[PDB]
This record gives sequence, structure tokens and C-alpha cells, in this order.
Amino acid sequence: KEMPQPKTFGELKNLPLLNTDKPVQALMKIADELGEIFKFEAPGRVTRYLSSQRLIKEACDESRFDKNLSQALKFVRDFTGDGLATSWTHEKNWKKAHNILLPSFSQQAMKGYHAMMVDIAVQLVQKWERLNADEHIEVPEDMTRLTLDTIGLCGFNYRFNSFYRDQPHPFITSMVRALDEVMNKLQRANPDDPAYDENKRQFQEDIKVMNDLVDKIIADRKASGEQSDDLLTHMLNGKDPETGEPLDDENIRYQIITFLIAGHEITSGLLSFALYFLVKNPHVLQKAAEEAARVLVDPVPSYKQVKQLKYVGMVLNEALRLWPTAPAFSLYAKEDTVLGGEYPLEKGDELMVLIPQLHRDKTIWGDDVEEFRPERFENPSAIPQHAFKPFGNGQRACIGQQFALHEATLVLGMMLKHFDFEDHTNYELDIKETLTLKPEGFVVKAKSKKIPL
Ligand code: HEM
Ligand SMILES: O=C(CCCCCn1ccnc1)N[C@@H](Cc1ccccc1)C(=O)O
Repeated sequence: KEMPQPKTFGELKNLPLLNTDKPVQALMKIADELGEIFKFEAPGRVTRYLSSQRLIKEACDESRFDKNLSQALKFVRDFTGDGLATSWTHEKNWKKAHNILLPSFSQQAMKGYHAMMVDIAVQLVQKWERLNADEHIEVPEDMTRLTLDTIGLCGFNYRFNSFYRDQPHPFITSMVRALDEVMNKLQRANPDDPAYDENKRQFQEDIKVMNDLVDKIIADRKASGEQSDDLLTHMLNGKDPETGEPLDDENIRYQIITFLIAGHEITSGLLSFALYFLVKNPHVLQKAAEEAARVLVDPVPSYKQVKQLKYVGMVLNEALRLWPTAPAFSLYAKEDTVLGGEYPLEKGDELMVLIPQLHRDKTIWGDDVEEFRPERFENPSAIPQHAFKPFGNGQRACIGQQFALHEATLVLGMMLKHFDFEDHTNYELDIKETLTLKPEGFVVKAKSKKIPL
């Protein structure tokens, strides 16, 4: 009836609550206190955060709700344009790029990307094989080396060579700093003052860097004529069956920037959290390592063998359950409608799906919801509708889901085949928030099982 709402700060409404280093975790705590739905107001805007499967299953009804761009996504659109993740469903370029790119992201496409994924995965294993006795691994940093290199190579046949360096690539410097400006711009009480003029000049400089670098990648490929098995070739050559049109070079650039963001720390976060949960749950690690040793019987894994890593796949889903690295998505009501028989919404009203809190709904998962139990995922039919949404919803779901899960299953399987792991610091989980999530400072030691490649 009277929708719950967290504490307000006069004319700033709830905005100061997101002036925090960990806003998603702060919102999760508000959900703990207020329940399945709460209103969140800022100057000139309002949304409603949903946390229960009961309400989110209705929000996922595409006849009633469509994808909205959150304030964060609207700011990211300043450098991802009408790429797939920041276009509205009704923009011509969304359905056009969706139709063109779907065959590039299917399981059949993964068979083609597999060899390049193995290339990078072997580089990761060789790095760890070559560490000296007393040394340790910085898990998120090395996982980000893996995922960035993989999307660079599979995306446009470019070698970031992240395992050869510590200084970030110039593109990544600007990309990370652009995303940082989005974070700072959100939790600005007075974001219009001229005190942020430098931040805005730097922001425009970083957009130009990303545009210039990707634009020349596209120009270089058209000039060379090479037809590699990557996303850029498919975008240069594909035609939308509906309109009959190809993507233009500007939109191709937006897609590439989008893929680079998604394949960076959003994807590496899944691997980082998965390894964290494995080392914190030794019986689960042992079961996953037993599968890896049984299935990965060749020096280089095949595509088919990765598909046979069923338990590793469940490990990844359970890591996505507890700490999904794209932690929210936004919706708007297409028409007047009533949520859950109790909350009337008007056309245009916005919703936020708080994914980590949805995934803690005890009415779905039981009381042991904080425990890491991959066996929860043995049967998708036993999971209620819309209870598990780490890849979003409907036609606006993650197009990269098969790509992320294939590269994650491949390298996690290889990690489990080749090394025993030690939580040598008894690492205390500390989740750093950018626009994604990562276990900050997570370190392990890896002792080789001395299995050759
Ligand atoms: C663990 C890794 C990933 C997670 C958790 C994830 C999560 C998500 C989520 C929740 C959405 C829906 C966003 C919304 O509704 O606003 C989404 C959309 C999208 N993702 Fe991912 N993603 C991952 C990896 C990737 C990768 C590797 C790529 C590409 C190389 C990618 C490309 C996209 C695109 C293009 C969309 C927009 C799809 C559309 O609306 O047509 N993602 N992702
Ligand atoms: O998590 C999400 C959905 C992710 C969509 C962004 C692009 N992408 C990343 C992985 N696949 C697609 N959106 C957050 C904020 C955010 C913005 C940009 C990047 C990450 C996170 C929110 O709306 O609050």
C-alpha cells in the first residue's frame, strides 16, 4: 500500500545513500531492512528496487515491462552509443545489431572461438607454472588479463598481450577512467558546478581516445581485407535479415567498445568469485578438480570437453548466484499495471532488479542461501521462473552469455586440472565496487601438479 522507502536527506531525498564506495552492497542492506520492494528517490527521478522472485517474475513479463537505461547506463551511452547494451528496444539499431550478432554468439560460434580461447588460457597456466616457490597469484588481476585478452583476440584479432605487461593498454586506461567518471558522476550531490569541469574535459578526452583507437581497428581491417573468424569480420560482412542492412562503421565501433567493457572486469569477476568460493569450500573444489582430471584428458582441451565440464558449469552458476558481476538491470512499465496485486504502477514508471538480493530469496533457495552449493543447479527445471537472472531478461538478455561461460569454464577447468590451490592468507572477502564487483586483494598460491600442455 504505502511503499517502503529508506531514510531521506531533505531535498536530496535518498541520493546520499549512494554516496558510498559500495552502493550495491548498501542497497542490499536496505533490501534486508525494508523487504522485497522499496522506493528510491533522487532530485528529479524515482525508481523502485525489487528483491523478491515474487515481484521480479512479474517484472520479467515482456508484455508489461521493457528494458530501461538506468542512470548509470545512460552515462555509459556517452561512449557506447546505440550499441546493443545501451540502445533502447525501439531504436532501429537494436534489433538490427541483435539479428546480425546472434549467430556470432551461439554455441556454434563458440566452436570457432575455442582455439583462440585456448591460446590465452594456456598463457595463464604457463604464467602460474613459472612462478617461483614463495610467490602468489593476484587472482582478479590475472583473471582480467585472461578475459581482456580473450575478447580482444576473439573480438577483432587483436593481442592485448596482457600477460607481457603491467601497464594497462592505452584504450583500457581511457575505458577504466571513463567508467570511473560515470561512477563519480552518479553520486554527485551538485554535479552541475564548474568544479567538475576538469572531470568533464578528461571524460571527453577519454571518449575520443576510445573512438579513435577502435575506429582505426575497423579501418585497418577494411583496408587489409583479412577475413578472420572474429566478431569484427561478422559485423563487417553480416546483413540484418529484417531490414537487409549491414551495421555501419559507427555502430560497429559502439559494439566493440561494449564488448571490451563486458569482457573486462565484468567477466573476470565471475572467475575471481568462482575461485574464491572454491578455495573457501574444499569439498566443492575437490569435486570440481575430480571432474577436470576425468574430462580434460588431453594437453589442450577441446570444445566438446568443455561442454562435458558439467560440475564446473554449476560452480560458475553458483558464483553467479551469490555475486553476479552485472548486479542490476532496469525496466519501465509499458502501460499502467499492478505489481504483485499490491503496487500500482503508471506507464513509464521505472524498476531496478537488484540481482544479488533476488538470488538470496529464501523462499526460492532455502535457509542455506549464503552457502556455496553448486548442486543447486543440477536441474534447471527445479528452479522457479525468473529466480536466477545474472544475464538479464528476455530479448534484452546478455548476448555474450555463451561466450563468457565458455571461456570461464575452459580456464577454470584448466586451472583445476593443473594446480592445487592454497588460501594462504585466509583471505577475508572485501568486495570492491566499480560498476561491477570483485573480491579486492584476493590472493592464492598455486602448486603445480606437473601435468604438461
Ligand atoms: C559474467 C559475465 C557477464 C555477465 C554477468 C553479463 C550480464 C549481463 C546482463 C545482466 C545484461 C542485461 C543488461 C540490462 O538488462 O540492462 C547483459 C547484456 C548484454 N551483455 Fe553481458 N554479461 C557478461 C558478459 C558479457 C560478454 C563477455 C559480452 C560480449 C562479449 C556481453 C555483451 C552483452 C551485450 C551486448 C548485452 C546487451 C544485449 C542486448 O540488449 O541486446 N556480456 N549482460
Ligand atoms: O550491471 C549492469 C548491466 C550491465 C550492462 C553494461 C554492459 N554490459 C556489461 C556486461 N554485459 C553488458 N548495469 C548496472 C551499471 C553498469 C553499467 C555499465 C557496466 C556495468 C554496470 C546498473 O544498471 O546499475
